[PDB]
Amino acid sequence: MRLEKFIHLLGERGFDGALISPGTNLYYLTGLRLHEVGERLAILAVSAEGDYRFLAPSLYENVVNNFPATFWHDGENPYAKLREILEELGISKGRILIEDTMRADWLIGIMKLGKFTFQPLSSLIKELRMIKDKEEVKMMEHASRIADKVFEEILTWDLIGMKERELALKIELLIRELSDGIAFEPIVASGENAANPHHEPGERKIRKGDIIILDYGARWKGYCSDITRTIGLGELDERLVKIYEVVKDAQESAFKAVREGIKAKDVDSRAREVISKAGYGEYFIHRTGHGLGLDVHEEPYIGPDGEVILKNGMTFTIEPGIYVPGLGGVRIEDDIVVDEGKGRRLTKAERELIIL
Amino acid sequence: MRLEKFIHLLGERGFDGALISPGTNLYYLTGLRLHEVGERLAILAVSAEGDYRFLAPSLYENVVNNFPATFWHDGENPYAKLREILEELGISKGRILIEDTMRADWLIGIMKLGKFTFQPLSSLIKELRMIKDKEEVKMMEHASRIADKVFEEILTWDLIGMKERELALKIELLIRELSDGIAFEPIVASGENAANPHHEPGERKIRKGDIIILDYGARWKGYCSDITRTIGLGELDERLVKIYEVVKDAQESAFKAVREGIKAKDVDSRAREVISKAGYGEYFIHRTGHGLGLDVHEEPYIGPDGEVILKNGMTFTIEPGIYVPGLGGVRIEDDIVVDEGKGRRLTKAERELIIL
Repeated sequence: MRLEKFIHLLGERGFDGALISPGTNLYYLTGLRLHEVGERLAILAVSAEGDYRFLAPSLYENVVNNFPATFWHDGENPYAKLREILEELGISKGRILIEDTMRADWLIGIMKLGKFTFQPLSSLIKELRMIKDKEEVKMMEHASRIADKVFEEILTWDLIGMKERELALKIELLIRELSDGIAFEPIVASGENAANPHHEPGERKIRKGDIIILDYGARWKGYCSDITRTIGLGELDERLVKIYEVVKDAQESAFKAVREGIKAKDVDSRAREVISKAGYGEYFIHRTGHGLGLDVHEEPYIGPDGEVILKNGMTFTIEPGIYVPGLGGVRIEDDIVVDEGKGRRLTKAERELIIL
Repeated sequence: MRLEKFIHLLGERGFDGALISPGTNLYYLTGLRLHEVGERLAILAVSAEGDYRFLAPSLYENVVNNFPATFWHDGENPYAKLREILEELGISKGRILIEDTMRADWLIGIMKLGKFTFQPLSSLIKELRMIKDKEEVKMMEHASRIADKVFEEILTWDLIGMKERELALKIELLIRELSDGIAFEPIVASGENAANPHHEPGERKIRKGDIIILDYGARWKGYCSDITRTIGLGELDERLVKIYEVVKDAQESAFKAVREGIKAKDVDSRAREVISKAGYGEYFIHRTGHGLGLDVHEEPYIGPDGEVILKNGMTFTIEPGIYVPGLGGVRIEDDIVVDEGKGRRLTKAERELIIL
């Protein structure tokens, strides 16, 4: 039903076709999932007229089930074969949509197969992936349930003396034990390191009195969870303890604002005000949240520039934070779904400051 | 020196400039490594004239040391900044090289900034990366020894009853403990699964009278190693015991042929023949080897179609294998460098058939 919707949306937006290499959009539209395609051309070609065919390497003729395909064996010109296909479907010319993540060398080769005008696939497919159906929501619910479990386990561990890199690996292994896999490399940021929102876990040793930001995600049947919790070891610097209650206030505030009909930027400003009034405006260096589903980052974005009007079925994160260089930082992140016109938390983990 | 050679080569070959997104190629040329850039435009623009600039998101400001860079902040159009950059470097039109792995949406956005003709960066960059300098070789030698240690280590585990997936997991962790990370996901193919070269370690438990293909690699300062050993647990089927002897001699013959001045395909043919003469020809379904370095697969390709004339500094694998359905499989792989006009094994792990 999705592929058919997408096709309808294509015509209505004036496009003549789309070329979709392996990834989440391909999966979304067909359920197809190839393992490590690499440099071998694999492309789902779709006509606005309703016709479609998937060109893939002979190696994958078992994973493609009975999906309308054409294979090419090592030695053939995949690109020439694709051209044949584009000819049948009648799209060897026109305004074509291209999967955002496709390798540039594939697009370059494809550029020689006809007169085309390109556009990123997401400019249009977001309209579909942004509104989660009932099953997708159930899936994101389970992934959030796992993200919660992992937090509970981490709290029974002995962190003192562990290096960030080591803690992150334990988390990753735990997530690979509980689910399909990590939605992204876990992030552990302690002490002063928690001041950089995009910090990469390293050799810093966690000690008594260290604040710790933990950000990780699990995948469940393709859907992702993304949760962040900030914990303290022993007694935290009083300046960070204060900061924490504010961030907590900012997040709960942005959450209560979640209503069908309100603009995304308004959910952002709601957290942003709480943090400005407390005086830490200059330390909240990123958006309040972003959407999630099959990818960690997708529409809609919850920042000062978010123009999307929230509607039921949308799923995104609410994770404001405060970062102070040389001191540390705090972030609390929840995964949210718009349900019955209201904001509902998919993740339930403890939001109060936890002093291990 | 590298960037400068690259600039020289650029001009000699006809190109006006190059646009290089994050990855091995960017690292090779500038030592720059950007963690999980994702959707954020990050590009090194280079003109054939000698000028060059790196556009990156502000987040990486400290990770870019003193490299000539322009930073953009979430909320601006990085494509607009790139325009200015191309304008000043004189490359807002012309023939440009594009990082093969660059996101298609980036290339599409770049297409709006001018009238270009593209070509994949690899077609030219391979000339430089194909000849490893002394340090690079030291790096690889380090990754190779680590691959050897891991093999010695594996021979001490109790493999009976262990799932393929569980062993690969143990190998992965040992590799991550001992180096900078895995070169790729470890492969463990037991029993009849050893028949599929592309086998993905599964839930099959390793029992006695089982042959096991162990393929994994490590990374040291960006450089890779790729080794493969096949062992037997308890006594194996005599047929396999002999197929093993074939592979051993084959791998040895291809190795002995390695010399400066001969064509890649001839090394392949040397091993390929040893196998045919034994009658196992239709069971050797892939190239004898491939070059390695910052990537697991690179020039030159040691197969039927390899036209590269071998020289000093080239590093590649010699990994011939026999795969018989319903029976099993065997492959012995070493990493080789052309040193002093002769081949020199970087990987030294025992090659005799080991039974546990």
